Amino acid sequence: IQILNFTFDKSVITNGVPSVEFTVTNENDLPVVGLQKMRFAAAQLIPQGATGAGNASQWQYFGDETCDVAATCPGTFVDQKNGHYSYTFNMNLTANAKITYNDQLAQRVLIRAYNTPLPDGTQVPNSNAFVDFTADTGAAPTYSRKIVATESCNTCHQDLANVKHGGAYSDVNYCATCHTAGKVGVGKEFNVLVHAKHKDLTLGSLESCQSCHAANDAAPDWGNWSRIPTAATCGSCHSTVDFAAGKGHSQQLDNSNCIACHNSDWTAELHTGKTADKKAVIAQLGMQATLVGQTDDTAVLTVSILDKDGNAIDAATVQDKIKRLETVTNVGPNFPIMGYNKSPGSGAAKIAKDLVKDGALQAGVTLVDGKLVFTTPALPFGTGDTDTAFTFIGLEMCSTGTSLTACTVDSATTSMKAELAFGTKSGNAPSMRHVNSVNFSTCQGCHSDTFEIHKGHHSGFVMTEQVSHAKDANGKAIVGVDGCVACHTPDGTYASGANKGAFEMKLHVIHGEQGVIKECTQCHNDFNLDAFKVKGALATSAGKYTTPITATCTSCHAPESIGHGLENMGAIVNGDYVQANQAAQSETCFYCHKPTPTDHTQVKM
Ligand code: HEC
Ligand code: HEC
Ligand code: HEC
Ligand code: HEC
Ligand code: HEC
Ligand code: HEC
Ligand code: HEC
Ligand code: HEC
Ligand code: HEC
Ligand code: HEC
Ligand SMILES: [Ca+2]
Ligand SMILES: [Ca+2]
Repeated sequence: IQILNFTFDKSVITNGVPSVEFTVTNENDLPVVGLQKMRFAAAQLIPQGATGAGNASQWQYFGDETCDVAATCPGTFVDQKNGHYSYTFNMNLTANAKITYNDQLAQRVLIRAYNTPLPDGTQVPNSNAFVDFTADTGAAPTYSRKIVATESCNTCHQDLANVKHGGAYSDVNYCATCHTAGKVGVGKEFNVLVHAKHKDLTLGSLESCQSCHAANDAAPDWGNWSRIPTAATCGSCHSTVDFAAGKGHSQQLDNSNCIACHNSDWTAELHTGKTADKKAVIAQLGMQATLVGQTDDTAVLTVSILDKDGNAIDAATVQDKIKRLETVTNVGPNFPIMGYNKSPGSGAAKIAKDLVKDGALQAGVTLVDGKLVFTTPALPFGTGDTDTAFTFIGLEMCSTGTSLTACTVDSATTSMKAELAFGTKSGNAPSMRHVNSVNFSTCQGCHSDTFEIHKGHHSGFVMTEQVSHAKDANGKAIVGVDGCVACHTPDGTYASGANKGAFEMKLHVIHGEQGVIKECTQCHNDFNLDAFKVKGALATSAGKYTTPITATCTSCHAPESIGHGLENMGAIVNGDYVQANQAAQSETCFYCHKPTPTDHTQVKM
């Protein structure tokens, strides 16, 4: 009813005719009786090297038959009324026009169970199953082609049904069997197509082979990614090489020699080297910062560089290697009151100060006890949350390989661990933004753990435990994105609302247009709806403001699409600063809306 579990009991080829017997149960192992529509496919696997030295294993797709109990069925389908079924193909494999059936080769039968309901009305989910067997005894074959696991693709896609063919196939093994030479066109074989669909994408985790190639119990042949080099497969990314013509490479007329030069150790290390280089550079320094508010409302910022063990070092040791040490200071971690530009409320803009640029100290920056010190302009310190000033800090070093090097004109650079510091004018404990609803760990599956956020026009920010100030239910440090509000203020970024700069909207906007984002749980462990109590209005266009719940939901929902309207609910859409802020705690949305990350559309009627 929710899950279909297929357990195969007998799978053989009898004089060229494939036959399969299997049992179907649901999630709680209850027999499923009365299945109505299923498609059966047959294939066989050419072993590694069989078509030529160095050639990969290769599926041969005999074809498929669709069985509808209420209509046509080419084969013989038997419902034994206890959860056990049998299907005997109409096909004889010896009669295949393109493939030479060989009863010594490993065989495979695949099943797609359609979502046709049982006769009593019970709903059936679309399902995939497959079995691998030797033709005569039906036992497990001695060779296979299980390289990638559906779980790896699901890290980004959640369900492979989303990517092609109207949701028919959710098991990657089903894709890899059909996507083979002789069935799809040249270039559509799976060892070529998936490379070509990702090699030109910016998403961070795709820069590593391990995003699809890792150890998995469902993928015994997973090591083939470095051990089976082939002209077609390696050339799927190296598309400008012509091995037959010897262009961009010595001439290779076949695959017989690739592995003699391209041993798996070398292939693995050279494709994992840049990521491993970046990790070795990032591990080399840390940062500890302090922020102390003064009587004249200025704030003293002290930044100490640490070594790999966490011990402070004299910042002059590494100064000539610092490309940019970037700091941003704001007030009010739970709702910043300094805009990116001057706020309509405080009249104050965030303090953006580089401490070091191209190895040179900047104005007002001094070395004291090997630490970096800078005094900010006067800040709009106030009561409550506005007693706390906070600074988000990025550090970009010049690097080569696994080492920090002095900065030159064309030097490569690496973003280091970002730092987040808090301070007060009163001297009481600082306030801090909530982090209990967005955990940066959920970002790393798509973006990797070396996400250099805003590398390019900024120093770059790598989010680690270095910015953590809370622990989760299991005592593990929470890495939050709360530092980002230093620039993503309620008043926007540089366009003062025209780009919906506020962090409450910014990630919804940029991800609302991405197909791989489909559920709130891809970033949310929870919703902190209480945080709206401490929010004012957000700038949703240049100089115009919107009550905070409405501003958040309208990141993705056009305001006019909300049928019940917003005037009756206490909200203001692109109004005056004071007007919108006056109505900020008048929104009635949560009297009816009870969103959870799993289903945020829940309403109390
Ligand atoms: C994150 C690092 C990903 C992993 C792991 C896998 N895929 Fe992917 N895929 C990803 C992105 C960002 C895109 C761009 C298209 C989009 O807007 O989503 C894709 C694209 C594809 C496609 C192209 C057709 C499509 O539906 O987009 C295919 C056929 C595809 N992906 C399949 C696929 C398979 C089989 C994977 C496991 C081997 C897999 N993807 C992993 C992101 C990521
Ligand atoms: C046979 C029953 C198939 C299975 C199972 C899967 N695919 Fe498929 N796909 C198939 C064909 C015949 C074609 C047309 C290509 C041709 O030879 O003319 C496709 C097409 C695609 C494409 C687009 C190809 C391109 O644009 O270059 C993609 C990206 C694709 N298929 C991906 C894909 C995935 C992710 C599958 C598992 C969910 C999958 N295919 C299964 C045949 C069959
Ligand atoms: C997979 C479903 C993702 C999750 C989980 C997260 N992000 Fe994402 N993000 C994803 C895609 C496909 C894109 C488009 C850009 C691309 O590389 O294709 C983005 C975009 C961003 C950006 C834009 C700037 C950039 O570097 O591209 C940022 C800053 C960003 N995402 C941050 C981010 C955060 C903080 C996440 C956890 C809360 C997160 N992403 C998760 C895919 C996915
Ligand atoms: C997901 C987007 C992938 C990324 C990232 C990388 N590879 Fe891949 N690879 C992927 C698929 C879906 C397949 C085909 C699996 C099948 O059953 O057909 C492959 C295959 C290979 C192979 C061939 C293995 C063989 O024929 O036995 C090799 C040698 C290979 N991949 C190498 C490789 C490298 C070096 C990568 C990083 C640079 C890499 N892959 C990334 C999917 C994905
Ligand atoms: C010894 C004579 C080799 C044989 C046989 C094969 N390869 Fe090769 N290859 C070899 C070297 C010394 C290099 C350069 C390595 C470097 O770090 O500079 C290469 C290069 C490649 C590449 C990358 C090409 C590029 O990036 O422009 C690929 C994709 C490649 N080789 C694949 C490959 C294949 C498929 C082979 C069998 C047909 C093969 N190599 C054989 C050395 C040798
Ligand atoms: C000031 C130095 C900033 C810091 C700190 C952060 N961001 Fe930023 N970001 C900044 C500007 C001026 C802009 C362009 C205008 C706009 O608001 O869109 C951005 C943009 C983004 C985006 C949108 C995609 C893009 O154009 O890059 C995203 C998704 C984004 N920023 C995310 C983000 C995160 C997660 C941050 C904390 C690690 C962060 N930004 C900090 C300026 C600044
Ligand atoms: C990652 C790309 C996200 C996706 C997917 C969704 N949300 Fe989100 N949300 C994200 C960030 C970075 C923030 C800001 C955190 C902060 O400190 O300000 C938010 C915030 C919200 C809120 C505010 C309440 C809170 O917990 O802070 C709400 C109510 C919210 N987001 C709703 C929401 C819904 C309904 C989503 C699915 C459609 C959803 N978010 C996805 C990042 C991401
Ligand atoms: C992008 C990350 C979104 C945010 C932020 C919010 N919603 Fe959403 N919503 C989103 C999608 C992609 C969908 C499904 C497609 C559709 O547009 O219907 C929804 C759906 C809803 C629904 C149910 C559909 C309906 O017609 O009522 C509701 C009731 C809903 N959304 C409400 C809602 C609220 C109250 C939000 C702020 C807390 C909110 N959404 C944010 C995308 C996104
Ligand atoms: C009870 C009277 C509600 C109040 C108060 C608010 N919302 Fe609502 N909303 C309610 C229901 C039962 C539905 C679903 C019916 C529909 O026509 O969609 C909605 C719908 C939304 C949506 C999605 C609209 C769509 O996608 O078609 C959004 C984005 C939304 N509601 C937001 C929202 C806001 C911002 C509110 C406070 C200003 C608010 N709702 C109050 C019920 C009720
Ligand atoms: C897609 C991703 C692929 C796949 C399928 C192959 N390679 Fe590799 N390769 C790829 C990239 C993006 C780079 C640049 C370095 C990196 O960022 O990882 C390389 C580099 C190489 C090199 C380095 C030397 C050179 O480029 O001349 C070699 C020798 C190389 N690639 C060979 C190679 C082999 C043998 C492959 C099949 C096992 C192969 N590549 C596949 C991206 C990709
Ligand atoms: Ca810290
Ligand atoms: Ca803006």
